[PDB]
Amino acid sequence: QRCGEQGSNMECPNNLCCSQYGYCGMGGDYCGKGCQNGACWTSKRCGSQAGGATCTNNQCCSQYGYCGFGAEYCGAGCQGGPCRADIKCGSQAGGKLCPNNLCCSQWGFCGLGSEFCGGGCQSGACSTDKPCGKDAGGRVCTNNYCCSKWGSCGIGPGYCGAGCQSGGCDG
Amino acid sequence: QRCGEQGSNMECPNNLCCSQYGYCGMGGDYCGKGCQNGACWTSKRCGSQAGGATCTNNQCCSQYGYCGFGAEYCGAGCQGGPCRADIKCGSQAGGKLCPNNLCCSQWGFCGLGSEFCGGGCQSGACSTDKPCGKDAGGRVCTNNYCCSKWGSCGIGPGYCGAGCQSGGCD
Ligand SMILES: CCCNC(=O)O[C@H]1O[C@H](CO)[C@@H](O)[C@H](O)[C@H]1NC(C)=O
Ligand SMILES: CCCNC(=O)O[C@H]1O[C@H](CO)[C@@H](O)[C@H](O)[C@H]1NC(C)=O
Ligand SMILES: CCCNC(=O)O[C@H]1O[C@H](CO)[C@@H](O)[C@H](O)[C@H]1NC(C)=O
Ligand SMILES: CCCNC(=O)O[C@H]1O[C@H](CO)[C@@H](O)[C@H](O)[C@H]1NC(C)=O
Repeated sequence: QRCGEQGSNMECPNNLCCSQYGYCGMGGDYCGKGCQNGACWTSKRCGSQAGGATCTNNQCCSQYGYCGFGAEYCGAGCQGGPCRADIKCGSQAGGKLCPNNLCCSQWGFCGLGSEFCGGGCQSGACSTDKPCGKDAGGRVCTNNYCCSKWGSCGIGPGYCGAGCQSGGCDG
Repeated sequence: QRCGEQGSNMECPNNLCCSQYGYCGMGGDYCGKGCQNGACWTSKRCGSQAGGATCTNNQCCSQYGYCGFGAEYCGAGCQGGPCRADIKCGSQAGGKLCPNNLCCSQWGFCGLGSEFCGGGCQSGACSTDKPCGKDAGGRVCTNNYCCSKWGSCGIGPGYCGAGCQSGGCD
C-alpha cells in the first residue's frame, strides 16, 4: 500500500498520486499539497531546470522542465522520459546510457521489449545474462549495476549486498 | 512496503523489475521468471490481444499487444500508454475516458500536466477539484471516483470510506 519516501520510492499504479504520507489515491489529499509522485497537481521539475533530475512514473520532461504526458511534454524539446523523438544511445552515441534502465538496442536506440533488451542489447535492462567479476576476467556490469558473488549483474541485496564484486555495491 | 501482488500493485521506480516475492530490483532474480511488473524479460500482453488489459509502468502497448518503449511500441499502431500519436477523449471523442487516469483536456486530448488537468479538464486526474454530492446539486464525479462527505472527488479511505456519497464507494 506504501509509496514514495515511505515505500522505497515505489509508484502507484495507473498514475495514482502518492500522498505526503506515502499512500496511494486520487484527489486533493493525494495529488495536492505534498504529493510525491503520480498525477500530482503541481508537476515536478526536471532536466536542465532542475539540476538534471528525471521524472517519475516514466513521464516526459518538457522543454520547460516540468513532467507530464502529451505533445507539450513528450514532443518538441522533450528532455527525458519516453520522448516522441527516438533516443540515441550506446556505441552509436558516445557510449551514452538510456535513462530509467531502458535497454540500448543493438542499433543504439533506447526502449524496452525484446528488440531492445534481447540479442545485441548494449546496456540497461538487457535480458542476455553476461557474466561479471573474478570468473569473467574482471568484467564489470553496465549502468554501474552490482556484480554478485555468483558473477551475475543486477540490483538488489543478492547483488549489491555481501559478496558484491563491483558496481554500486553496498560496501 | 512490497511491489506487485504483495503490495497493492505498487510499481518500482525507474523500470525496476518487481520479483515474484514483491521486491524491486534488476537482474535475473527480479526480471526473470516470476517478474510482476517493470522491465520484465518476458514482456506483458496488452491491448486487443489481451482483453483490453493496459500495460503497467506507463508503458506503450504496441500494435502487436506487447508492453514496452521506443518507436516499435509507442509509434504506428500503438494502442495505449504514451503513444507518439495524440490520443482523443471527452466530448470531442464521444465521451471516451483516457486510460490510467490521464486528464482529458478542454481540447479533448489525453495528457498529464496543468494544460490537461487544469481549467477545462473533462475527466481523469483533474486538479480543478469541482465540488460533488449533496452540496453540489448531486453532481457525481467522473471515472467512478468516490465523492467524499466533504463534497470532493477522489480515491482513498476519506473519499470511498465513511460518508462516501457516490462513485465506487466501499
Ligand atoms: C504549452 C504552453 C502552455 N503551457 C505552459 O506554459 O505550461 C508551463 O508552465 C506552467 C507553469 O506556469 C506549468 O504548469 C506547465 O507544466 C508548463 N508546461 C510544460 C509543457 O512545461
Ligand atoms: C490551446 C489551443 C492550441 N493547442 C492545442 O489545441 O493543443 C491540443 O491539440 C494538439 C493537437 O492539435 C495536441 O498535440 C495538444 O497536445 C493538445 N493540447 C491539449 C492540452 O489538449
Ligand atoms: C528491420 C528493423 C530495423 N529497425 C531499426 O533499425 O529501428 C531502429 O531505428 C529506428 C530509427 O531509424 C528507430 O525508430 C527504432 O526504434 C530502432 N529500433 C531499435 C530496436 O533500435
Ligand atoms: C513482426 C514484426 C517484428 N517484431 C515483432 O514481432 O516482435 C514482437 O513480437 C515478439 C514476440 O514474437 C515480442 O518479443 C515483441 O515484444 C513484439 N514487439 C512489439 C513491437 O510488440
